[PDB]
Amino acid sequence: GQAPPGPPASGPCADLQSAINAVTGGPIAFGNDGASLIPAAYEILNRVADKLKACPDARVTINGYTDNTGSEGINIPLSAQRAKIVADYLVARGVAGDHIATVGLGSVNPIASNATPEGRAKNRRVEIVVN
Repeated sequence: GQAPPGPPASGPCADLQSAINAVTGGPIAFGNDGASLIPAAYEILNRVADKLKACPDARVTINGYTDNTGSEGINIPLSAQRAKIVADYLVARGVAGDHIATVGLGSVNPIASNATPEGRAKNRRVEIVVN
């Protein structure tokens, strides 16, 4: 396997966000059972957790998003849950879940056409930003 990161000397990260967005290449898409992320996302997420381990002084915010198709009062708890799924998975990689924040915004800002299930699938995403 891989060995734990060597001891730092200077600052660990100037801005871990640049490492996270580079690894993710985008937001986290969901699908399959719906309450699960895409199989390819886990692969990317494992790579994200790696960076978190490489930067234990960093806190991450996992904000969940969904489309405005369902009820907003229902969308919010959902978005938060999907966000938690990601947070949980990171913990399983050794990442401190206490330094991981989960936010559910429901349907606040769509990015794709709701007229299509395809675009709707983009409106429902999870994003990881460094706090």
